[PDB]
Amino acid sequence: SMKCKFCSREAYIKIHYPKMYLCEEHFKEYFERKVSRTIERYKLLTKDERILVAVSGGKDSAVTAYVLKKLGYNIECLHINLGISGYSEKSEEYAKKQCKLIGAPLHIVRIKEILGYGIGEVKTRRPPCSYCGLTKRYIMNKFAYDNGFDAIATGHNLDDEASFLLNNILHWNTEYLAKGGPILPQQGKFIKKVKPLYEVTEREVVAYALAVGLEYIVEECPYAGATTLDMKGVLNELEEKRPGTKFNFVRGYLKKKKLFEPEIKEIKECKICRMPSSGDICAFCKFWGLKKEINFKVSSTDEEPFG
Ligand SMILES: [Zn+2]
Ligand SMILES: [Zn+2]
Repeated sequence: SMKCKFCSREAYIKIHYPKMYLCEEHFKEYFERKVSRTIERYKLLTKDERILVAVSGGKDSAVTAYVLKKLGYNIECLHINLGISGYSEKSEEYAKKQCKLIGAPLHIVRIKEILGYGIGEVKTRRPPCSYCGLTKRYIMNKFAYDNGFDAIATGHNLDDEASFLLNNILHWNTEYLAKGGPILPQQGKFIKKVKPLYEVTEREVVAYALAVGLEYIVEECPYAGATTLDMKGVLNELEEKRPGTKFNFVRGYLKKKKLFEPEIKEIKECKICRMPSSGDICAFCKFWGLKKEINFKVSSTDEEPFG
């Protein structure tokens, strides 16, 4: 109970699969090997690829960027500052401190600077979270496309997958349920999106961040009581009662995911930015009322202006 399975050092955490108590260093190894297997299993990345990590200042993206760097991947990071007064400044400061420790270049996009408004400052009854998700997802893909990155890696973990799944099944969001899993392959101007933490729990992510010295922000905004926090608690209660519930729900989902494909509405190029649009002008451009394209091509980072 008190000691590590592979050494005489004090146990740091208890790992359920396989059953084992691991010290700080054997946990780090376990974790990294788990991420490494997820990459190979779903053929997520190759070491020749230039990977962009979307870093929010939260633990999930911090850990994603940290483990990919440790594994030997070619990674660069992107932080999207949402311009939320009293939130966005510390979020950026957190993301900078993380990328300095990781030793990865950090690119910053300030929404307030390019668009004029922060998330929650736009005159709309539309909840800040919906248009924020739209904004982040667009900036991530366009920054990556504009700078010739081959793949985007996000920090979503098993708990995020299972919670997103439960919410969407409860609202029967079958379109969202067709576009799921650890990899959204590269299609047109959509850059390949990957989730290397897909098979690791939020608990394991928290323990990794603390053991390697990563400091992160819990809340990215003051606009997040949403369903996901309720779903995670639900799934945790079901997981402590029936161990293997979360894994099975996601494993089962990946096998049946096919059934939701006919629900997909059959994707042209935007007339403003030339990015994937369902209509004449894409949702991002239509929302922000843009008549001009945003060029995310960078010659260098702010912390390394001469490289
Ligand atoms: Zn040990
Ligand atoms: Zn557009």
